[PDB]
Amino acid sequence: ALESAQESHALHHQNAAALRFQFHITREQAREIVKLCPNCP
Amino acid sequence: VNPRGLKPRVLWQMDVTHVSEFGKLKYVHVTVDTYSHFTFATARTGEATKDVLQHLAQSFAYMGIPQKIKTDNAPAYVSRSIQEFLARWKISHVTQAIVERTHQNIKAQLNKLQKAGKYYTPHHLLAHALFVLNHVNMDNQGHTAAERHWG
Amino acid sequence: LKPRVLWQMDVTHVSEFGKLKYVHVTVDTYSHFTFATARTGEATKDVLQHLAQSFAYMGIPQKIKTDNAPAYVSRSIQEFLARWKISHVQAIVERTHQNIKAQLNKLQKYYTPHHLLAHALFVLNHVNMDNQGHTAAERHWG
Amino acid sequence: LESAQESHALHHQNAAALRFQFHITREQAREIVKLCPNCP
Ligand SMILES: [Mg+2]
Ligand SMILES: [Mg+2]
Ligand SMILES: [Zn+2]
Ligand SMILES: [Zn+2]
Repeated sequence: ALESAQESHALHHQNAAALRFQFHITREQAREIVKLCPNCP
Repeated sequence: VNPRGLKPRVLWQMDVTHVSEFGKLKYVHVTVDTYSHFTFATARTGEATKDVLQHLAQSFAYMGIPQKIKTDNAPAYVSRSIQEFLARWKISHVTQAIVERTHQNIKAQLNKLQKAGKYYTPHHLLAHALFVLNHVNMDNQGHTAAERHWG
Repeated sequence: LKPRVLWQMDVTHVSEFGKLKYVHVTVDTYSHFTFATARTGEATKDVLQHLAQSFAYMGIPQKIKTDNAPAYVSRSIQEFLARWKISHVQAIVERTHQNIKAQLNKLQKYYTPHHLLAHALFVLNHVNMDNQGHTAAERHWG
Repeated sequence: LESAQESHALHHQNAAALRFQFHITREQAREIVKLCPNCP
């Protein structure tokens, strides 16, 4: 699930709430993707 | 905050913002529902009366009909064509931070989307940005702006 | 069986628009929620932009059904839908053409074909209702 | 019915929209569409 969440944010750069519910991942997991994303400060 | 709508399609806000990266289409008209934060936007060649009328028609197909719309005191908005247009449509007009934040939210999403890939026109870029803000991004309880606008 | 599962997409011709006679039409097969744009052609560039506008207007579907037009089967469309995680595969969209052209005729003054089409789409989606009193927008998000 | 008639003159919506939105009879709303010259 997290594998598809990561590459989906790379396409749309949605917020952590969208990554958390759509792909069923932890809050700290979804928040980490946004920080780790270079296009999302 | 500003006086917002108690339920969707009651009170809208509309204002133009400038995206200089669009060149000739830098006049980005923005319309946002004050209740659901459902946002519609178009990039046009100007902010004249002809541009506002077409953006208003596009807003209605995208979001429905509101009871009231709040704009600033721009010449185009206070023109007679706009006043008499909203009169036929039975839409009231009144004379701002909600739509200003929408400007920030739109410009923020636009910047993020370049680094993913190249687009064809500002219309292409803007369509993608609007899709994310309205149909992807969600609140703490997991609802999109579209679901709040039609729920 | 529920909204945003299966869409249909095909271009139709409205000669009253002149240069913008290539009207791209996208319709949800469940809710009949309809989106349309008038473009200068039916090329791959036109389809890609119409697809982006469709997504902002209607959301993401699971599958989209088109005819065998060159643009739709092109590699740009195939690889675009691939990143979007959308699968790709006719009477429903043909009826939509009729419904769009019918509303366009009734509405005749507007500024551009974009103006006319926006009004037509507003009526079909947000005004016209079924026997139990629901619009296509309410069925698409209900 | 007065606001339903002139609303159809603007949008030319179907009779079902006129019936529920403005609260008029079916035969009233159907008559407006026939009476409308742009709706054959
Ligand atoms: Mg302004
Ligand atoms: Mg075809
Ligand atoms: Zn990002
Ligand atoms: Zn009529």
